[PDB]
Amino acid sequence: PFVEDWDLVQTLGEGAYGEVQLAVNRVTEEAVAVKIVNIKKEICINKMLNHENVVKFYGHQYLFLEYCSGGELFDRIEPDIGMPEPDAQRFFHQLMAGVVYLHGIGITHRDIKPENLLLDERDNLKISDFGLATVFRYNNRERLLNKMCGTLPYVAPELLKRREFHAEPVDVWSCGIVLTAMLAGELPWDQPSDSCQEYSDWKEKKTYLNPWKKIDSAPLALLHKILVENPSARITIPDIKKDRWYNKPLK
Ligand SMILES: CCOC(=O)c1cnc2[nH]nc(-c3cccc(C#N)c3)c2c1N1CCO[C@H](CN)C1
Repeated sequence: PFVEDWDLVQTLGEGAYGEVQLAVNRVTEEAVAVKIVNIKKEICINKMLNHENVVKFYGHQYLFLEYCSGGELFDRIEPDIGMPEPDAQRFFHQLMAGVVYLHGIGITHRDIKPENLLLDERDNLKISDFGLATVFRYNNRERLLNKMCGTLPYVAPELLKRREFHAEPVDVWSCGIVLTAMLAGELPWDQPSDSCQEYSDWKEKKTYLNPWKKIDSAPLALLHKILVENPSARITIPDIKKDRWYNKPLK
């Protein structure tokens, strides 16, 4: 008996998606994260998702999600430094795996940032929080997006200037920003607009300035392909997996 019973142990973190608590099983001592609260969409989308690099959904207001004891990728990033290139590559590999999966089933997260990339006990990356996620492909038919979603430093430039835009390049772009944050310990701009000096400098290719200065030429080459303003000219994920740094053996 008693297997259905969980003890709430500590609050893990907040949100206007709701407060999150740590549940531990009375009997099995298994640990899950319980969300405390649109909300029907998050639950619907969670039910589609099964992948090593996506936070696991257990059931259900109470949402039952995989507990990631490693915390946030955000906390493995030393300010102004970043992290060791090999760790960044590994994390990036796992992020790509997760995003390839999501896009595979026609779902875009829309808010990819280190705070939403959690780590398990073995430091495997898991994409978290699908409260802003939406379907972009259904019955093999793509639907453009038009609603502003996400976080300014991470959003693609077309999202600020276009009425409609493809969902996938947006996720690729924010992944690029994450890669940057991982290798330099800083975000390049407040937002990708032409009134942002930093973004202007990047478009003019002044990579002798931070954060690009702190980034090796190989990863920077990849970033040169990801952070392209025109979403049509931007590298897709299949080609990211052919990039030289992506395939560079690192220790
Ligand atoms: C070790 C502590 O880390 C956490 O706080 C944490 C652990 N496991 C989690 N699984 N799912 C979440 C999570 C977080 C935020 C939103 C949603 C949704 N929907 C799920 C989670 C953890 N978060 C708890 C709240 O604060 C952090 C936000 N990423 C981490």
